[PDB]
Amino acid sequence: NLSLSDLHRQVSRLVQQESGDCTGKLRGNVAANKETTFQGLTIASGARESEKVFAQTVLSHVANVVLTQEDTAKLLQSTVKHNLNNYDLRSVGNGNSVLVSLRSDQMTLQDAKVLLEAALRQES
Repeated sequence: NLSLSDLHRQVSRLVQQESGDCTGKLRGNVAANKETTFQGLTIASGARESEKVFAQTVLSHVANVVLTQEDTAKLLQSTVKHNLNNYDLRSVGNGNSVLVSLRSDQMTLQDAKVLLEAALRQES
């Protein structure tokens, strides 16, 4: 996905082009941000729209996904390493949590890896 407004713009554009009866196809490419660093920014404070889409996309994929204490631990290191808490975790188990929301519109690729793997774990 992408931002609601751009998604609607891309879709309206295709409909205007007379492909309304056609089914939509969506594919995107993850890119690493080598321009700016992770600083817990929001759109209002400098986060790129694509950064917010990335972060929110990962967030969506881990909705209700159980995070073990090992997962939580890894995120915690990043939190320490960046001296900033980017997650709203809800205690659901002695050592398990659930991510309910983010604290910024940025997410490091390393953190996304941990989270997406928890999602795949629960899946399998």
